[PDB]
Amino acid sequence: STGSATTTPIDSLDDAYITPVQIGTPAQTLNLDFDTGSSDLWVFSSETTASEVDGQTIYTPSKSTTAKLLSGATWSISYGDGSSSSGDVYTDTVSVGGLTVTGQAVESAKKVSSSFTEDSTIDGLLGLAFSTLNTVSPTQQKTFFDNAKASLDSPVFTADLGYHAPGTYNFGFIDTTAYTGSITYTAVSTKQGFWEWTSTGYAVGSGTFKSTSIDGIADTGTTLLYLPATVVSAYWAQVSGAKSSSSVGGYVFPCSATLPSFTFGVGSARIVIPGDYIDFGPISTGSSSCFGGIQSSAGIGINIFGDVALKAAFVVFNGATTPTLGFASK
Ligand SMILES: NCc1ccc(C(F)(F)F)cc1
Repeated sequence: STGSATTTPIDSLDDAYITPVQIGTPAQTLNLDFDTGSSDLWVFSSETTASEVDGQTIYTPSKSTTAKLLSGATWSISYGDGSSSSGDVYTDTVSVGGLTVTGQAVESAKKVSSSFTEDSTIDGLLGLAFSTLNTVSPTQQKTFFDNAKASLDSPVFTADLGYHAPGTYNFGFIDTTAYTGSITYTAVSTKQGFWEWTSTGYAVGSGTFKSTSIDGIADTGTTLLYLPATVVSAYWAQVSGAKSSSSVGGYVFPCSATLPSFTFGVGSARIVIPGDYIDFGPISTGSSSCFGGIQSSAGIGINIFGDVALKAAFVVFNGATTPTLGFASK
């Protein structure tokens, strides 16, 4: 079997992408953020503290005939930006784009951080990293992808994120009309539970390609591209007037500047990120300083190939017994 679902930016800057997901019987449709950097499926629910909910659609397990409380199970998660949420666990039926899994763990948020509360467009997260990162205790739970794997035609899913436009998440097949050229596959390490891979180098604008190994993760749940300080400094040095700002918390640049592209290596292939993808607009309404889409990973401890990078490519998440990541131009 297969599934296919459209994913849509939540705002004009592509800060995140939401995909409709059907939970329960009869279906309750929630807009979830598909996150290849985490492994929990959690949703705002009828159990979320009422002051912590500001316009989100909530999952109501009492109205689902297929929902079963997973007795004793709890979950607690903290993201790399300091966001947090926690609660109890139901199992229910979950469908994405026609692909249905029965008995999927659905983690009902009793408490959510203020970050999620103030984002009315995101009803929850659907984690697509490896199940070793799932936070359910004492019985760790499997991701949606892991539960769907056996019934999928191929154990893959693909991310085709759009630039200021809708895109597609496909499960179980590779749409050969969605990319140009060939797909370049590269090895994945699962040792930290992420889709972790090694980029073969980079180039700034039309400069020479620097061959150098950049270890990092493929993370649809992270907006920006976080790379080592040396790479980020070489990028921003090509933008007139760019500087790292302590009060803003990263590199900013004059909104009047035009940005060079950024190229990253995948084995022998090259993925080019257009300079327009790196513009995240004014740091405040009316400001002439704009925020950069490429920032240093120094404070984070891991390099993150977020949406800025992934939306320049067609990306295959191959969950075969030896997992790989495939990249193609599009
Ligand atoms: N989008 C999920 C996510 C967020 C942060 C991290 C960090 F910071 F731990 F690398 C990993 C994964």
